[PDB]
Amino acid sequence: KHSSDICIVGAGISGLTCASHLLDSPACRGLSLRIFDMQQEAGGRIRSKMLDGKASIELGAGRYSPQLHPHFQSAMQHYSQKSEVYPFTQLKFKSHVQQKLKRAMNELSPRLKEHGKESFLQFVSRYQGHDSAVGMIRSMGYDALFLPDISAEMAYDIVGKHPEIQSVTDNDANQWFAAETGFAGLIQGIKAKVKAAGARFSLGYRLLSVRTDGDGYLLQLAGDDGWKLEHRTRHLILAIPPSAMAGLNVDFPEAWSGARYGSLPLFKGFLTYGEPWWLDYKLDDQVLIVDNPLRKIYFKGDKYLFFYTDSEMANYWRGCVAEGEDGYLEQIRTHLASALGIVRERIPQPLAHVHKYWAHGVEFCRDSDIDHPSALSHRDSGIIACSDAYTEHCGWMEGGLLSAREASRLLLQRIAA
Amino acid sequence: KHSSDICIVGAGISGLTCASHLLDSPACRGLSLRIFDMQQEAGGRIRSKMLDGKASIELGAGRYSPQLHPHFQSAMQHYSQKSEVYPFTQLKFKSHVQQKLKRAMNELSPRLKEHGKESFLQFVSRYQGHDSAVGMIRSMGYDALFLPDISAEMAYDIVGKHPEIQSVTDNDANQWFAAETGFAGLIQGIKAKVKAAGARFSLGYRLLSVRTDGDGYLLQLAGDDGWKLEHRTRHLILAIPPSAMAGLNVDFPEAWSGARYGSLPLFKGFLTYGEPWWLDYKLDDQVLIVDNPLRKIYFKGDKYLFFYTDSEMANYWRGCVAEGEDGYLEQIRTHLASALGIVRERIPQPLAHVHKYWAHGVEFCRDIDHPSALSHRDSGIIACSDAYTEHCGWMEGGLLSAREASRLLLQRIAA
Ligand SMILES: Cc1cc2nc3c(=O)[nH]c(=O)nc-3n(C[C@H](O)[C@H](O)[C@H](O)COP(=O)(O)OP(=O)(O)OC[C@H]3O[C@@H](n4cnc5c(N)ncnc54)[C@H](O)[C@@H]3O)c2cc1C
Ligand SMILES: Cc1cc2nc3c(=O)[nH]c(=O)nc-3n(C[C@H](O)[C@H](O)[C@H](O)COP(=O)(O)OP(=O)(O)OC[C@H]3O[C@@H](n4cnc5c(N)ncnc54)[C@H](O)[C@@H]3O)c2cc1C
Ligand SMILES: N[C@@H](Cc1c[nH]c2cc(F)ccc12)C(=O)O
Ligand SMILES: N[C@@H](Cc1c[nH]c2cc(F)ccc12)C(=O)O
Ligand SMILES: [Mg+2]
Ligand SMILES: [Mg+2]
Repeated sequence: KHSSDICIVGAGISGLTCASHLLDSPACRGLSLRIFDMQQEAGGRIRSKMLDGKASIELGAGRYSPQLHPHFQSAMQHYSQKSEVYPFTQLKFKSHVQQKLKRAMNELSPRLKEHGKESFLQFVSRYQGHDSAVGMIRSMGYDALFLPDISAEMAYDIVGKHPEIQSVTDNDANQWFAAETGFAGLIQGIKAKVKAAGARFSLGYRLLSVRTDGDGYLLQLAGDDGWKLEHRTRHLILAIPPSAMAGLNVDFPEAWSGARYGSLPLFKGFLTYGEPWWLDYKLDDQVLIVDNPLRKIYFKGDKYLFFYTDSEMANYWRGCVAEGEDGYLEQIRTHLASALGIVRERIPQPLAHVHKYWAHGVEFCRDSDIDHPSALSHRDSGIIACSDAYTEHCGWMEGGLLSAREASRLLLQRIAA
Repeated sequence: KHSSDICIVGAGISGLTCASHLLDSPACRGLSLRIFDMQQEAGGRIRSKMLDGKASIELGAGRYSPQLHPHFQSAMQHYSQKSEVYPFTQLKFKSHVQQKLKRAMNELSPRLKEHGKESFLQFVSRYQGHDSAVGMIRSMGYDALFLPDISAEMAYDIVGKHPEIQSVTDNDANQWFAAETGFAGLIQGIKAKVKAAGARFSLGYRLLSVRTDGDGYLLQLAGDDGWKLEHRTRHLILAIPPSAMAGLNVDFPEAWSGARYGSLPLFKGFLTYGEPWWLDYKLDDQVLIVDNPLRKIYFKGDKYLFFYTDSEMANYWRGCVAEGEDGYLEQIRTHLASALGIVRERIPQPLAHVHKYWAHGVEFCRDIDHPSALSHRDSGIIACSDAYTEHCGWMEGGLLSAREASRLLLQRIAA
């Protein structure tokens, strides 16, 4: 009827890579593959848009590194997606604290054996006081570094893996790339190749409950026009992040692993101008990291600028945008002036602008060394979970590519046995 | 967030017209007004696309009559919206059964005084065979007429108010019009007036709960990107349909009125082609009502064709799409061939195609001592909808209900 052998819920890069693997193995010749996604287009947190029509921007995932993301780089190669160089790898304008930051971290490196499981701010508060730790951490631009569930070990890692601040650790030799046409180009390639292998896509449907009926599973979905729908399937991968797994009858996270999980919100806003005015200030391809709310300001060539924030500072912008769009634009203009040491009259007004708020932008495992495998399995019901958070690269596309490969392994095992 | 004096939840023609009647008023001078809608664009069940860059199509409301719907044509003239003759007012290619229509319907009409509360299929199967009543009703193309909820008296009014079949009950006097640019032109016109007069819009936000708090109310809303949000207002209109009303925590329909409410699903599917092939059949600006699942088939000049079903048939099609767009387009093209009396291989395949399904397309009145807008027994929230009027299911109903709810809300402002 309305049934399938294998069903993947989730059409981000995790899901579509689980689809890509299964299709090639001849363990799946003549088997039926259905992919469901709650949105109307695949990608998940990869989301490329044409702004004004003149340029290509990344509302979600933006950059990758061949050092840290070789499986992603191989993917971009395999689908003939052309990469470009990502300029935002040094701060031209290192302030006094950003100066001190570099040395100030090679030196507490030892004490991470002793107290490295403290919070990152608890940790640094011992070098100088609370008030110097904050100035140091603020100066790095990523507010998540102030959370309590961010260990001081997790923190030395995060800054080593971000292009704008990597120079502060011994990860300063990592190259970074973005997509020419945008990562959605990769997503389309995988989609198209999975489609021609005969997987069937039902985009715009959202899973609500799962129950076992004997040899298989029985899914309750609700389309986005209200249409309820049910689907009998023999094998199921839930290619969706932990935050999404919480909202079902699958007893998550208890039936799946020992871990608890968390997430942070992220906010990006982009602005386009008539004239590229930041060229006078020699600013194309530069990143300021500031103490004001924009926190990280980027000038892409002569094309546009954008900023990028997280945690409390992402909620703050999602609040401001809710209070109407003209006060949001006027706060941006104010803070662009502070970062450039000028007065707001010399900042034009924009033509166009877009913004994106991700409630659960990065999801991450809260327990280090609890022995976390790439994909999870429901101990009772035998469902496979698959997400970047279940990996060493929580919060990276690479973590999706690796959870998917494991997740497609444990599936095939369930078939051939 | 912050607050507002007046809050309207809903940006269809009801809510947008409420906003209009209020900002027109001198009693609202100075007062702040906030509008919320869960969709990103205003309109509700008015949606106009412009598909294949060559024509404006209507995925919801598509026609009005100056005779049946006077306020709507006033609103059309009021906002300087051009109209055009709606072509589909008769059947050029009737079958055998749909001339027995006018002569059996206008002959079974004296019997309506004795069996008025009876459902329509019970009725017309008393004065003809059952399989002869199933052939006669289904010849009219609206599958809502096979339902116990809809009575034999409430059925003669649907037949005379719809332009494809109104000939069947002496009402060809009525004329039918569509918008030249589609009805979103109206919706944009009102919207610009209400924005120019200082109301602040918040689209993409969806109301989940209300709670009173003295002189005013506190509303829980959720953005479509997850962003939860809290808003306090002093006066509040819920300009949403009753299906939406039941989805909240506000004792509906109990604390509001002694009426029940149902709904019917609707489905429309549009198809555009490289060459306008149906001309070779003299089918342009024509409509065929057919037995097969397409039910009502429309040919817009030489630009596109579409088909329009309701009730179960609407659910037939929604299910078909759900099992893949390929099963659906080949289904359409099979039934298209059976309707024209030709082979499948002569129906070309379409370039572009769009469709919409309305889980609650029409919301109607279960009853008749009925006011045009509801008030809460206790809290004073006002509900506004086409479903509370003599015109259950027309844009006209939303205009009438809007007027009513403005006046109740102004009475609650003054005095
Ligand atoms: C602002 C931002 C910037 C980023 N920058 C980078 C970067 O530069 N480099 C990098 O490597 N990573 C980056 N990431 C992270 C990267 O985007 C993700 O890790 C990767 O896209 C996740 O792949 P995924 O398939 O596991 O998750 P997702 O993309 O979240 O896929 C989830 C999919 O499942 C669907 N879905 C969910 N739930 C349900 C349900 N209950 N029923 C049905 N369907 C459902 C969703 O619609 C979604 O399509 C960034 C993320 C954000 C938010
Ligand atoms: C297929 C179809 C064809 C039609 N053809 C015609 C025709 O030819 N002539 C005619 O007169 N009428 C026609 N109609 C009916 C016409 O569209 C409606 O009568 C009218 O548009 C409804 O107006 P409304 O403003 O009361 O509500 P709606 O148009 O339903 O708007 C309700 C609004 O409330 C919003 N909403 C709901 N719930 C919530 C919540 N919890 N939080 C926030 N926001 C919310 C919705 O987004 C929506 O914008 C047709 C309808 C359909 C479905
Ligand atoms: N890597 C993403 C964001 C990100 C990934 N992991 C984390 C962890 C964190 F604490 C903040 C942001 C992030 C980016 O910047 O493009
Ligand atoms: N007949 C209208 C809408 C409508 C109003 N009431 C009803 C009842 C019904 F059974 C079908 C449609 C309708 C149309 O052209 O779409
Ligand atoms: Mg996925
Ligand atoms: Mg409305």
